[PDB]
Amino acid sequence: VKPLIKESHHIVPRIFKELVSEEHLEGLVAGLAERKLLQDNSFFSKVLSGEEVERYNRQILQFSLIDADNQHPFVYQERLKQSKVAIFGMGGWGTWCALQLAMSGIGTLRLIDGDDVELSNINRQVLYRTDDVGKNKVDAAKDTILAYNENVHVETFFEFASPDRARLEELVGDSTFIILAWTAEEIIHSIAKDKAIPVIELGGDPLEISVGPIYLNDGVHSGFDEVKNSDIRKFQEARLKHSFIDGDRKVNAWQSAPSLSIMAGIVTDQVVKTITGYDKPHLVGKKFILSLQDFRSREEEIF
Amino acid sequence: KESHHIILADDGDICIGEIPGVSQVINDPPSWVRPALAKMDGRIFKELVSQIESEHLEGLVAGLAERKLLQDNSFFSKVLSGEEVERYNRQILQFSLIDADNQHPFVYQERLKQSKVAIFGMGGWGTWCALQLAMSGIGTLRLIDGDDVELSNINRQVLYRTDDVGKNKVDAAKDTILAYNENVHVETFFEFASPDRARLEELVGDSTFIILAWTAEEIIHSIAKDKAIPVIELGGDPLEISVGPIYLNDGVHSGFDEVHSFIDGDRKVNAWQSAPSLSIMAGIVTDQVVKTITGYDKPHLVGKKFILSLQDFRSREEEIFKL
Ligand code: NI
Repeated sequence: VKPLIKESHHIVPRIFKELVSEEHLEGLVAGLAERKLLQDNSFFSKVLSGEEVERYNRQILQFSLIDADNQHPFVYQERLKQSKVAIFGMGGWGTWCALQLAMSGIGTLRLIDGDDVELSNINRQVLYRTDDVGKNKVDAAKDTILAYNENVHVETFFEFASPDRARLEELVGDSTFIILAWTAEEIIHSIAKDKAIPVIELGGDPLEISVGPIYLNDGVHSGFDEVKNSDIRKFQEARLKHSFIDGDRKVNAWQSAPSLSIMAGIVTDQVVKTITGYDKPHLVGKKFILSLQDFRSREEEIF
Repeated sequence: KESHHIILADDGDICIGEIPGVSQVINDPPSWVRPALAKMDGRIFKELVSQIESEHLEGLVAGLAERKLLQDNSFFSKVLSGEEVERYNRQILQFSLIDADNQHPFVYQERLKQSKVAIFGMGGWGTWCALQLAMSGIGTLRLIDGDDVELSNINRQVLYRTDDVGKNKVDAAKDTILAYNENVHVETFFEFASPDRARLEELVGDSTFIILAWTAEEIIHSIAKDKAIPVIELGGDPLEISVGPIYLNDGVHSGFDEVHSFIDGDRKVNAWQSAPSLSIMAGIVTDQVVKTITGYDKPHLVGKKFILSLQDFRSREEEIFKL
């Protein structure tokens, strides 16, 4: 037993005693450290590398700070490397999630997108650089993802999500987590329910963002189905339904980087808490809504 | 006005703009407007309807004029290039949507290219702010830092990639920023901020905005008050984040003034961090800095500090001074 006062905090066990005089009282400080302030470095991981433990170090101290699940700090990092996350959009919120997940040591990224990089994507889509223009988005994403973290394995699917139940189970494949917005959404949710895969939603704009509920899909939780069934409101409703009278005028969606990174950050944090259990995740059954104008927020229960 | 959608409510009412936003709302429009507006990108139009009346068509066009909803094809930017207007397009749409300072959309972006932001420290909070600012078309970035990239910086400091290990942070930073946005000028100072005002006024230089963390800090603040330079504070951890207040330093708001050893032993005590907390913090900052510089929309954080738990998502404001 070797007292590692958790490298987060500023200020043999038999070794410190003998080195000190050079017993219950030191025994007293060591033990009372069981108030979750002490490490037992005596454990090394049989999965993670020398490089990885170094690279993942500063967040590993963070898992160990809360240690909700009572594990050695690498076990948490282990639960990320064992994870497989599928992302069904690869511009907007999609590249920021991919980015921050790869940086965090997520095991696998399954990326799905049928688009290609345009110069107008560069202001907000963080995985694509000026020289990536003209590439297919998923190819650029993987290229970029591995330059950041070479231990992340990336599976890329150059296609859109069609409402084909046979194709989606292939696209979902053996995922451990799913990230998506807002029938194809519904077919996936269903796939997710069948394979017991946690699913997190999200969506919004520069004025206000939300990071939708988590569905654990372990059983013992409500699941997607249960949720399935001048007014500032009516034009809200009409817009999400895409009914626009634009005609031959070409109108584009107004988006910029700040709003995406905020929800992408809320999303990645919540996903990391779920996978690892280093701390409890708020967003199970809740929707967090935050104005980016006046910073008022609110919660929504789904179950 | 290519920022605005023309929305069709179920009952048939129309709203020109996605998020009024002070978008015009036409209630119970004549049958003729849905085909009218639908053809207004390009006298001319009355032709196409060949049920509607000629004078009734001009008033409609008349109206859309004083409502500031109609496009100005005659305006070209002498500041922005062909490439920038492309790359900045969608955020340009976002400015055109709220349009608080009543300007042509290009003008707002111009106000960004003309800006110079100095960032003190390229740690976690530091790297994300530089990035999103560069992406957003900030004119010039002044990076101040004496460190070099470590393998442990790679999990949270986003401007640094694996091949960047061992390099100077400000130089690795500049290489990365320029891969993302070649239009941003980057001035780099491989040094830490000493509490010498003689150097600090040199490091600040002709900055137009300052970002720093929650001492040198107080001199930078004094330099800022003296030169009328906005300063935004920030800070927190993986558990709760805070951003602001912003100090306008215009003389019509209260100023910054108005408001040991460790028994460490042989263990190395480190900063506990992961990326998610930083992105939220830089995005709140960047949005607030962009709104302040350009004025396309009003910034909340002037004189206020916003605090958000990342555990249970309770937030709270703290006033630091009144406008
Ligand atoms: Ni395309």
